[PDB]
Amino acid sequence: TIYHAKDAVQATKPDMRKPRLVVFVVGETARADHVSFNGYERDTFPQLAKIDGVTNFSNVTSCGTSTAYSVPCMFSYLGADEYDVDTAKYQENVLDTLDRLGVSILWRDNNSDSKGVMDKLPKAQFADYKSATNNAICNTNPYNECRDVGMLVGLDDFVAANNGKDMLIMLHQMGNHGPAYFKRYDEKFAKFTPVCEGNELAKCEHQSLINAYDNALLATDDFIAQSIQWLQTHSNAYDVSMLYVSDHGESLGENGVYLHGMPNAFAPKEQRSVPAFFWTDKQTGITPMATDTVLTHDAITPTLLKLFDVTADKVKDRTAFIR
Repeated sequence: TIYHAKDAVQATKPDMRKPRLVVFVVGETARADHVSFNGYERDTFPQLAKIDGVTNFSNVTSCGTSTAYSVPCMFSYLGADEYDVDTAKYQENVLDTLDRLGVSILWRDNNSDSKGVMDKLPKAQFADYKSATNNAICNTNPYNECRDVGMLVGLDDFVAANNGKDMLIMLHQMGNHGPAYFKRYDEKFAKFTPVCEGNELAKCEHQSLINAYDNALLATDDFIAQSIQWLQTHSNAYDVSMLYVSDHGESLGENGVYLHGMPNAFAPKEQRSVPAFFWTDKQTGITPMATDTVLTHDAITPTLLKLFDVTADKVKDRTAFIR
């Protein structure tokens, strides 16, 4: 494995200050321009809007347009202009660094898998939440599809087993994954009707396609809010923060393009303009950058290092989501 941060050091330890507990929601297929906070005409994030201390970032560009390309890039040290999807899984990434420095790393996945990111770490630190063998929240819809909120169940058991350590929990969302947006949310989120079903996206009425997409964002709004609420139940003993970034956006019929994964060279705006949210408890001393900072997926790795008081020369100058 090719290293990049063997110099990384943790400036303060959880035995000499409050331990730190962070949830990083790795979002899926969410577009920046369908976020209420970014000027969308629909209130797609009602529950997040009621939580104080949430920063919305209005100018975030993803590293790529697919899950397989963007997810490794989000945890990489190389940045988007130097990232190589084909050698990514042999590079030291930010989670390798934090685990080495003693931060407890957990990856729960309701999407696919970590696309190589967790591969160097013990397998017990990755959990498949697409199956009812782990996910207790699957029988809430006619499809029996397991839901992102199920990834929150039993996180206290993980906290208990890591009592007093710093902890970083990745929750990899099913989110807005298509083509079957109508399957991605339970009935209580079916606010926008009528809804496109079936996989022939270009054949649906355009408004019905958007309606299904926006309904899935409502379910993601709920999941993120529930994630912050769960963190709040540990705010006494832990410095708690939540970072959300989507892996890429989605085309919804613009110029006849649907889904995503188009090469960066011809990729439409809509596939790379992603939402990002950051929440932290006022106790932590973490300060967000301005909501309108020009940001990319390159900001993720310095953000996670700063959240755990880790410095690494490779990303010393890099802009993060936080100061």
